Formats: sequence, C-alpha cells, structure tokens
Amino acid sequence: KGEELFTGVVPILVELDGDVNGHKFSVSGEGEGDATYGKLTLKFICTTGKLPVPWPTLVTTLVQCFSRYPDHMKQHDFFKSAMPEGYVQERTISFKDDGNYKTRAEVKFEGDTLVNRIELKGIDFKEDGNILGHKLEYNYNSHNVYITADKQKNGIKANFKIRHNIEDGSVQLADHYEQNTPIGDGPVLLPDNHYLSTQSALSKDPNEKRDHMVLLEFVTAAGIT
Ligand SMILES: [Mg+2]
Repeated sequence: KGEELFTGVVPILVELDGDVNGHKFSVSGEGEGDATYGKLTLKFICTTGKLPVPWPTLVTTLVQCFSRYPDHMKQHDFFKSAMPEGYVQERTISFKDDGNYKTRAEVKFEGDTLVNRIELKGIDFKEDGNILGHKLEYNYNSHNVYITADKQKNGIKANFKIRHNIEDGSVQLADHYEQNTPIGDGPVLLPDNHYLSTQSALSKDPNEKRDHMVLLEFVTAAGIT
C-alpha cells in the first residue's frame, strides 16, 4: 500500500520542460516532502536562464501525494494509493482574459525518490498581459483543491480557481481543471468529494543568482468529518 511509502521524509525531484508562446524553458526542482505534516520544501531553478513567465504561475504545476490526509480520511487518498507506480496528472490552466497552460505530469517513485516529470505548453498569451508582462506579485494565496472521483477512468478530477495577485492590486484568475489517472494496474482509492487546503510561501535564496523559487507548502485534506 502506497501510503506506507510516505511515513517519513521523502526526497523530491521535479523536472519541467515548458514552451509558452514559443518561449522554451526548463525548471529543475529539489526538496523533500513529509506527508505526516503535509509539508513540502522545494527549491526550483530555471536551468535555461530567465523564466519567461512569473514563478507563481508555475506553482500548481511544480506532488499532492504529500498532502496530509487525516486518519479518518485515509481511505480517500488517491494520490498515495497510486504509488509507487504513480499517476499521470493532466491540467488545463485557463488564465482569464489571457492564454492557457496545458500540462502533463508523470509522478512516481524512482527508487526512494518521488519524481515529478512535467511537460507544459502555453499558448495564446498576450504580450503585455499579466503573464508575459510579468505583472504578478511574487506571492501565493491560500486556496482549496476540490477533488471528486472519476470512477470510469479509475482516477480523480480536481477543479479550483487560483487568484494570482497583480502588482496593481487586481487579480489574475487561473481556472484549473485537472485529471489524475493511475499508471499502474494496482487498485487505487477512489475518494468521496473532499478538498485539499493549501498554503504556499514563496521566497528567494539570497545566495542564488539563477532565476529560482524557494517554496514552503502545506497541504491538508479536509471536507469529510
Ligand atoms: Mg495587493
């Protein structure tokens, strides 16, 4: 059972290749997760140079298997149940009045390391919109991820709205539609409706000259008593 793999600290690797309006870039992340406390600490680096989109727009793309599921909800934790073989996460992120990202990620163990391999494609971004114009503040509001089972696909879907803060006090909405499907043939947990409550703190490494993002995230399952 998948959850047995998460009782202690697990190293995480994230590798993203992206193309947004033809701007190609890559991000490499390292860090660790402790699902006991729903805690992620990660540092992401753009290995191709300057990130052509704001870091906060990549937070959701850049391992919900590290959510803390309260014991009374453990039968609803799809993500860990899919491990170690993993799951494929597909998202469409629709930025209101602007372009969209489509992402595909394979999340699985490689040895004792949890790896998230991602391809991101962004299209129809406006040149001086909030994304390609870099008008988003370097922060991240707390939000819920709402999960529902997709039993015909042996997986789950999530929907949620991210509100990115624009530097002028306004909000850039990013609608997220997500589907997750197991990679392996083992049984997985198909949950009741519930949500993940998440909080993310973005920061910088003061010794780091590369374009990068330090992230501290807490994710807790809720919505079932
Ligand atoms: Mg403000």
